[PDB]
Order: sequence, then structure tokens, then C-alpha cells
Amino acid sequence: SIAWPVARTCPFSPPEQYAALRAEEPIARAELWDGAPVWLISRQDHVRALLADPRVSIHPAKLPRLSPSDGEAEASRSLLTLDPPDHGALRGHFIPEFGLRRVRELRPSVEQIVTGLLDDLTARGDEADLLADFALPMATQVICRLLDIPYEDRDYFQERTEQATRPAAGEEALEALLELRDYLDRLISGKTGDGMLGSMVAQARGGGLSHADVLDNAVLLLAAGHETTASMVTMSVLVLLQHPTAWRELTVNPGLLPGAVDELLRYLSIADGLRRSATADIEIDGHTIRAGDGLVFLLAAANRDEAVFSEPEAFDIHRSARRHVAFGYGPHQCLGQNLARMELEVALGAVLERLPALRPTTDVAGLRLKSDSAVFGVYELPVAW
Ligand code: HEM
Ligand SMILES: CC[C@H]1OC(=O)C[C@@H](O)[C@H](C)[C@@H](O[C@@H]2O[C@H](C)[C@@H](O)[C@H](N(C)C)[C@H]2O)[C@@H](CC=O)C[C@@H](C)C(=O)/C=C/C(C)=C/[C@@H]1C
Repeated sequence: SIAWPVARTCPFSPPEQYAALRAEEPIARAELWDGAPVWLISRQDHVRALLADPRVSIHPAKLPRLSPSDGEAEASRSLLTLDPPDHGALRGHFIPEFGLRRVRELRPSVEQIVTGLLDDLTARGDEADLLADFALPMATQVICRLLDIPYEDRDYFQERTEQATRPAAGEEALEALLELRDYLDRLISGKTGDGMLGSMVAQARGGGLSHADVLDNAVLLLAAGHETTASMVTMSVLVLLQHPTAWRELTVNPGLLPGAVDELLRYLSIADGLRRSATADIEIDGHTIRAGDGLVFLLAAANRDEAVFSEPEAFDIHRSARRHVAFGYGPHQCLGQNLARMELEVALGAVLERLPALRPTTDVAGLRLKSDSAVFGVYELPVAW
């Protein structure tokens, strides 16, 4: 009855049906472009239980698909295409680059990047596109430093990333992904030292990783690395511009910032609709999911679950702290989440200090939304300060 995907058409609020599903239909039967059956999971308790359940698979051969061409140029050793046990064996090689230890080590870089950017920006003028002139370059520079990827090629890989991450899109999306993967393959053939990509190249020379372990995850890290953080920064600024109380309170007490970052993550929920399939029959809440059925995890719905968050539709930096699923749940829970939280704290703290009188210069209804992207966001954010 319900089509999937449902377009996200409001920056600050997921689709209205999500509320009805959580209340009235928490394991909801829906249909893909070609009528294949999918289940929509909207409550936090069911999202977490199912995403952690060994009968739920991310394996690309049975994954629900959003068009006739979705599935073309699919990777084979990406973290996002591997089930246990392979998944953790591989993820184990990358975890040292993403722990608290390492993330705190990186924070001074991020602060310097952020400060240089805002120096230029304020010197040059009092207007800008916050995504193109600040969020995207911060996020790209950070991931370029971590991986050791030429920041100079940004034009190339940024436009491709953006096109490639539209899962229902036609040949433009597919050509972008093919070209994106050839870009990383060119960079890898060039090492054959520094950064995570140097380290991965080394481990593939020792017996340790395959070429596809290396390629597939370079693409994943580079794309997820910059697209998510750019969007989250942008969108987090947009939200704070609608909340002058919160803007002032965070400027005066930066100790509020770690908490506000979780509340922005929950509220915005830029990652939504994660896809899985069931490899066995699954009984949950009076329904039976059949082996082979598709599963869709409405993280944005679950992050507004009235059973978990009071006044869940309110953005509230003073709410009691509750765990959210903006980063997903189970074995594929965002590997970059410590880095992402640190980037956001740094970026937002700096914006508050350096641009205290920031204003938007276009209406909210006039922003262009990335509704068919896997990473929700806007195409630009015009501001003045
Ligand atoms: C800033 C906001 C970010 C959000 C909201 C976000 C959200 C997510 C979500 C929801 C997943 C799970 C996808 C699935 O289970 O199907 C995920 C996985 C991932 N994230 Fe992020 N992420 C962010 C930032 C980053 C950054 C900065 C990096 C890397 C530098 C990154 C690297 C990854 C990787 C490698 C995975 C796959 C992990 C696995 O399958 O084991 N993320 N992220
Ligand atoms: C919800 C945040 C999560 O987002 C995804 O994991 C999106 C991830 O599913 C793409 C959408 C997906 O793109 C789709 O890949 C298909 C095989 C293609 O057939 C399809 N066609 C249209 C080009 C392409 O769009 C990725 C390939 C599968 O992993 C794209 C590459 C660049 C990639 O690995 C991107 C990963 C990102 C952005 C992960 C963040 C954390």
C-alpha cells in the first residue's frame, strides 16, 4: 500500500507518515518500485533488536533494490556488503584509526582546519554558502588527511560521491560510481606509504588484505568520510539558526556542546532507511517476516520514538540523555562515529565563536533538499554574519 522510498521533503522533520507507522503499524508491509515486498521498521526497540539479530543480512545478493539498475557495480568487500564473520575480521583492521585514542589525537588538526577556513571566510566577505565554503571543505580536508588522498582532487571525487550515493538514480549515478571506484584504484596503483590508505596498501602486500578489501573500503571511507560530515555540519547550523535560545546558551556554555551534538544527530537523522534482508523467518510483534523479505530501518522514525524521547518532535538541547540510532545499530554501527562527533563539536563551537551574528539569507521553504540521496541534506546554505 505504502510505496518505498517515501520522499523526505522537510529539512527538520521526517515524512509525516513515519509517526503513524510507529503508532499504528510498527512492522509495516510495503512495496518497492517493482512490487517486491519490504518491511518498514519504525520503533527504536524493533530497529535495534532486528539490526543486531543474526537472521538479518546486509549481503548484496538479497538486498532490497530501489530500481532496475540498483545493484550494478556493487562492491564485494565493502564493510557495507559483508555479514559476519568476514565483516568483523575486516573491520578489525580499521578500528585503530577510529577509536577515542586516535580521534582525540586528530582534534588539533580539525581545529586548525576549521580556524583557517573561518579566517579566509571572514577576511573575504560577510556572506557565503556554508556548505560549499565551509562544511564541505572542512569535512573533505579531514578525510583527505586521515586517508592521505590529494585534497587537490576534491572537485573530481566530491561531485562523483554525491551522484553515486543516490541509490534509485539512473546512469549518471552509475557512471559516477564507476568513475569514483577508478579514481581510488588509480590512487592505490600509485602507492605501489602514509595515511590510512598507505597503511591499507601495505597490509595488502603482506598477506593481510585483498585488493578488493582495499579498494572497496577506500571508496566507502572517502565517500562516507566527507559527505555525511559536510551535510551534518550544514544541517546542524541550519537547525541552530532556527533556535536563538540554544544559539546563545551554547555560546555562553560550550560544556553543552557534546549534548547538543547528540541531540542534533537524533533530530536531523540524515541517515535513514537502511536496507537488509531476512535469511530466516522472524516473528516480531504479531507478524512473521519471511526468509528473503526485505527490511527497511527508519532510523529517522526511531529517533522520534515517543516511547523513548519525550516531545520527540522538539529540538531540545536540555533533554535527558537517551541513546539514539543516528549511527545505526548492530555490527555495522558507524565506524566513524567518534570522528563525526568530534568534527561536529569543533565546527559548531568555532561557528558560534567566529560568526556570532550568523543569519540565513534565504527562506527555509526555498532550500533545495537532497531527498533521493542516501545522505540527506541541502544543495546549498546561504548565510550572512
Ligand atoms: C556525520 C554523520 C555520520 C552519520 C550520520 C553516519 C551514519 C552511519 C550509519 C547510519 C551507518 C550504518 C549504515 C548501515 O548499517 O547500513 C554508518 C556506517 C559507516 N560509517 Fe558513518 N556516519 C557518519 C559519519 C562517518 C564518517 C565521518 C566516517 C568515516 C570517516 C564514517 C564511516 C562509516 C563506515 C566505514 C561505515 C560502515 C561500517 C560497517 O558497515 O561496519 N561515517 N554511518
Ligand atoms: C546511510 C549512510 C551510509 O550510506 C550508504 O551506505 C549509501 C550506499 O548504499 C550507496 C547508496 C551505495 O551506492 C549505490 O551502490 C550500488 C551498488 C549502485 O548500484 C547504486 N547505483 C545507483 C549507482 C549506488 O547508488 C554505495 C555502494 C554500496 O556500498 C556507494 C559508495 C560510494 C559507498 O560505499 C558510500 C557509502 C556511504 C555514503 C555510506 C553511508 C555511511
